[PDB]
Amino acid sequence: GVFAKSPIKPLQEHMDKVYDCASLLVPFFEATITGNWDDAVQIRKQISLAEKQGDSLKREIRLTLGLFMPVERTDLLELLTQQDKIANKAKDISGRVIGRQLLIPQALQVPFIAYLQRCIDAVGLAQQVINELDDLLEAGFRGREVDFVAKMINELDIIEEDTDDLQIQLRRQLFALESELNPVDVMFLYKTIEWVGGLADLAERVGSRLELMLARV
Amino acid sequence: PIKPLQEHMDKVYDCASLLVPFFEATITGNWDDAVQIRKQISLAEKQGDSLKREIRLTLPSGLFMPVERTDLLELLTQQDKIANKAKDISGRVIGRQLLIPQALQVPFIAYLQRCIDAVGLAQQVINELDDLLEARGREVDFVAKMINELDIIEEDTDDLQIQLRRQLFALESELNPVDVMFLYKTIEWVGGLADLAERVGSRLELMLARV
Amino acid sequence: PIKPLQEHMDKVYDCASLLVPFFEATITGNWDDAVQIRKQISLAEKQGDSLKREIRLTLPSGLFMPVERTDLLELLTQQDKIANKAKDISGRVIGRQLLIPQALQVPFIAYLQRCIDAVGLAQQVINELDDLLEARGREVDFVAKMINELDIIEEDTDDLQIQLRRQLFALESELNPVDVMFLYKTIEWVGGLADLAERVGSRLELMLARV
Amino acid sequence: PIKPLQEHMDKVYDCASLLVPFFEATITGNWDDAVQIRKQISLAEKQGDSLKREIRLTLPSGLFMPVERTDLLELLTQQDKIANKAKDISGRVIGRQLLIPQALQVPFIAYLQRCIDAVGLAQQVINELDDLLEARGREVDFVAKMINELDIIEEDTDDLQIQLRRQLFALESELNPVDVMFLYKTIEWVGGLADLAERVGSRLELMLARV
Amino acid sequence: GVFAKSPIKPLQEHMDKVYDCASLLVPFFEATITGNWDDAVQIRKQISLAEKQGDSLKREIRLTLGLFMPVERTDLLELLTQQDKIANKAKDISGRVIGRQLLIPQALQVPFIAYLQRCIDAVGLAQQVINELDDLLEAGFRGREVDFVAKMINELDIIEEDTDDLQIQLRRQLFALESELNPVDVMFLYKTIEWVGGLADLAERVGSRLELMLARV
Amino acid sequence: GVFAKSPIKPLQEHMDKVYDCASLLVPFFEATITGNWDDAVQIRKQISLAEKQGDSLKREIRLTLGLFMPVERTDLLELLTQQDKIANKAKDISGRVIGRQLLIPQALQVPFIAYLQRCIDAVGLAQQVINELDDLLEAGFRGREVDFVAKMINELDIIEEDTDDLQIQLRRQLFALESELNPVDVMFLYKTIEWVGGLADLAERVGSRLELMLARV
Ligand SMILES: [Cl-]
Ligand SMILES: [Cl-]
Ligand SMILES: [Cl-]
Ligand SMILES: [Cl-]
Ligand SMILES: [Cl-]
Ligand SMILES: [Cl-]
Repeated sequence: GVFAKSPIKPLQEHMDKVYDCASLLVPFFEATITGNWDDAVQIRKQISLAEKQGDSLKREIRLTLGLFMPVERTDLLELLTQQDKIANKAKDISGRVIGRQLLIPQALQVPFIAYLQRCIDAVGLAQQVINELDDLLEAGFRGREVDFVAKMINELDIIEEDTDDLQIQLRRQLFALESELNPVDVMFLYKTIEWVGGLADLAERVGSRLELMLARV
Repeated sequence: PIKPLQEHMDKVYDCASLLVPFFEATITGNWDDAVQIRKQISLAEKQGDSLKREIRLTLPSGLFMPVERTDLLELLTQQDKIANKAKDISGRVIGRQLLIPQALQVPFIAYLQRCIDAVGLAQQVINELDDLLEARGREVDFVAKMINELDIIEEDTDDLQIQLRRQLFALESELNPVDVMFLYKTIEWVGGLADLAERVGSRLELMLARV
Repeated sequence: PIKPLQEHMDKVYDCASLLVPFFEATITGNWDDAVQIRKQISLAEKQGDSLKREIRLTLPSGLFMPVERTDLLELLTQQDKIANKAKDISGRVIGRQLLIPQALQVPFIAYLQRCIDAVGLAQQVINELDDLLEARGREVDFVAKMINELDIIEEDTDDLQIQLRRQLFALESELNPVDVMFLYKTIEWVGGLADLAERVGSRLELMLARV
Repeated sequence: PIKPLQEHMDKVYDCASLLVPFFEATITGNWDDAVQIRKQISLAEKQGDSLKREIRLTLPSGLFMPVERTDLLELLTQQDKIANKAKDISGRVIGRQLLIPQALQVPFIAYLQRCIDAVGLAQQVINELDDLLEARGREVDFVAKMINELDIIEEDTDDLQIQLRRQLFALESELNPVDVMFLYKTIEWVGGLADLAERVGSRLELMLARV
Repeated sequence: GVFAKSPIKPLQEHMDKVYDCASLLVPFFEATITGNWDDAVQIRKQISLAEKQGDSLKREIRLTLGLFMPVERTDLLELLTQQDKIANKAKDISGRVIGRQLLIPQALQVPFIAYLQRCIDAVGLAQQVINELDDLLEAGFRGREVDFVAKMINELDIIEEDTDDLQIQLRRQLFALESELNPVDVMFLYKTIEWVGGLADLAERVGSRLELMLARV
Repeated sequence: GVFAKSPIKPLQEHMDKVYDCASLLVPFFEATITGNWDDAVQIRKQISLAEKQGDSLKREIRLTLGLFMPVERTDLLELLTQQDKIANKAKDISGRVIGRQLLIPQALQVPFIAYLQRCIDAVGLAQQVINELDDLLEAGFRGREVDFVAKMINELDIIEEDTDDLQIQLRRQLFALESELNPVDVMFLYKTIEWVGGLADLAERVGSRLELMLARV
């Protein structure tokens, strides 16, 4: 028996774990880049642990989600589903990299890390908006919802512009290097870039679900 | 979200409650004071109506909310009827300078108070509702309790109502027939306060069944 | 899901139906028997109330369901009023030992029976409802039929009610004025059984319009 | 979607409005004409009932729609009660050849007209509703206005009702007690036209709170 | 202050812009095929402009979407989301082609353009059904909805059959040519075919959303 | 005029057809592995037939889906949509294999068939839960729903663990063989593995939809 909590709290705790999980991809890739595969394997164990922890929070929620409630149970589940995908993506990406001992070519290392970080920043915005949501639930009234969405869109546009530029730069550099590499490796590098971008796509879906919830009120 | 409804119910209860000292004044022949108490009843009704107006013009503006706007409006409508009923009853009594016959006085007041008690139960359940909103399965216990408490009040008011009508029946031959009919109407109107309170509980119950 | 409501409606119909032999007893001066029949009426009401309580404390616990929990509760509330009305009417009649004047006796019973018939139609539609639930387009035919059947009953009860009031009016000068008013009230109360039955049909109709 | 409801409300208003010339006929001792006017009242009620039947058998068949089918049905039910009330009142008056005492005649007609005016407000809001449907935030102004207009009508009808009952009370000793009670009942029934109109507004308000 | 408009009108105007955006892929690819990369770049600027314009209409709708209304706000948003993806797909595809100066092999040029056009035709059907929807909203009654859906399915089956045949033909010809090409280019040609097909998949989702809306009434 | 049937029955009959369709992939691949392409073509004709049959059941449902009903029409449609994708996936996969006469390398044959079978088992669980759903609709009460979901999650976790292990093993073996193969073939083998896994992903979505339905009650 604790004090009253938002119906959104368990979702926020899940998002926080997910973000921690995705965040670990930076040091994971940084390890792969210095050639320390033993450390990369240990960081992947941290990713796997965070994903397992998220999965437990997710199970808890699915078997618990309720009487009088200010949001739809189904919207919370749909939100949980998208958040969960982010942690699985991070686990999957890191697994494929360990699996192929995939080395990001020297010339692409700096921009790749910048791109990866900006994609993780998108997850960060998703975390931010899910936390900022208590403010609307605790207070809120016809209108404050519109400002919230407008802000969310402004912040996502900024992140998308940067991630789009970095993704182009990265693909342009890879394209210049193709002739120096094995074609299967080349394809897996493009796939890695795409998978990383998927972290940001998934984060956008989180925000879309929030937006749909706000549009039912 | 329930807070403004609770404030309105409180005002409505205060309005209806004044019927006891109102009637007590008439019974001691204090018509000047009964007129003053009716002024307090009218004021409470007017204040209630203001709270009602504000809720009606605000609720629509509500965003995320744990109960239906429409359920709150329906609840408000039922609550409001109670204050209006108290105002109407008191006005008819002043208008006819209606005298309760001596032998009915004590049981009439006991019956009126028990009908008010029914309004009190409605006030109590609307305030206990925060507990359910602030905190599945608990809704059934809450409804079981409200039903238990209402059954107790209903049994008592039914007995009192029977007793009172039996006594009036015995006296009819000593009274003017129009006066008699107005005495029966007064008993019926007072009973209506309890019927309206029951409706408030029903609306709460429907709200809880939607979750 | 409709089954418990059907069981309750059946009990309610049985309760209201007892008003015919109740009144027939009073009309033959059998006040001891009318008291016994009123005991059966009270018992049916009590049993109905129990079924009501169980539904209210269960419905909330319902999972997947083809009708709204709230519609079932609203239906239950209307059905319950019918038994309560029968209990109330019979109690007032015992209380005043109310005698229907000789010349009104036959038409009064015919009118009461026709009002009961309205309760019977409600019972019939609530039972025919399984057919619609067990099996789009068929809902319109069902409502067209209920309206047709009710129009027939309403026409007959309107005529009887007019006839009965016309006869009482002709007799007023030979009776005590309070007794007269109670005779008009009794006619009105009996008519209310049909009004309540109509409300049961309306709630069914709303349920069907949600689909 | 609101159009058929508007047509029905218009018919209902026409039906209730005929109570003024109906009563005026009785007051000038024109019982043959009052019977003819009651025939017009019955006809309007019958036409209203037909429109009602068609809506009930059609609404269900509706596809995409900006309001709830159930809200429209509930609105229709309340509107219909007004025509039925006018028909019932007029029938009781013919049946008893009820004479309003001379001194109450003018204020009675003023009171009846003001109660009709309440029906008129309902008719007006149901027609202004297209404006809201054809075109967020505007719903609050619409409800604020309806409340303002109703408060004005209610104040006037309350005053008239008080005046009329005060005058009847002063005359009771000169009249037959049953006749007196029927005069009070008539005043109450007429007031009910305004109560029903208020319910029509409430249903509109609930519809607007769902959006 | 104009005359009454359908709640669907702003969605129709967005769909129209989206279709215009996707449509530009034909002349875009036609330019790449004659080897005029300067013109292809200029046509991509037209695609990018149409996507930016759509994005503004989309923002407008998201910050506006309402009182009494014949459809669910959330269904409109979900519809908008799918329509938006079509314009982004067109912008993304054209960007990758400019990025790699991707040349469709001679033998595949004619069938590729036919396939691309038929995929754009699917978008066209989506536009058609969104416009035809006013008819159901303006009139409509239990039943007219079923004929609408049946028609929609018939028309989509026809387009799907053709696009499936063209996609097979195109892949079969590419497969015969693989030995003459660089393997990375080969993979990007298959990807291009897939991305183009995605225009039709997205269009189908638009129709699915409409179908779900009709099923709530 | 038959006896009363669950609103879920037509969906169950569709799922059954879908499962039959996906199931045919085992003998289809087994034929491709013994080198009997004539038989593989005949088995694909059986797959195509099952998909066409499913498509007809689907059309029937879409043009029929109702008065009083214990579930949302829209949830049934959304469920149908996911089930349909499984049959299309099976038809698409088999078509690409016939198209390229794609041979699974000897060393990967046994594990590939095991993996394919376990993915089909996921479809099997989806079929199981859709059939078990009548039990909840026929009886059921606040609470039995939670046990149903908990069971579903337990069973899916088991299948996912196995499919994840088999997928890793299979990719690890392919990675060891890459140097012996044409790079385009290599990419298509990875794609095949991914597409097969997609059968299980689609099956999971079926279960997610069921879970959302149960969460509205
Ligand atoms: Cl790529
Ligand atoms: Cl009485
Ligand atoms: Cl009467
Ligand atoms: Cl009165
Ligand atoms: Cl491909
Ligand atoms: Cl892969």
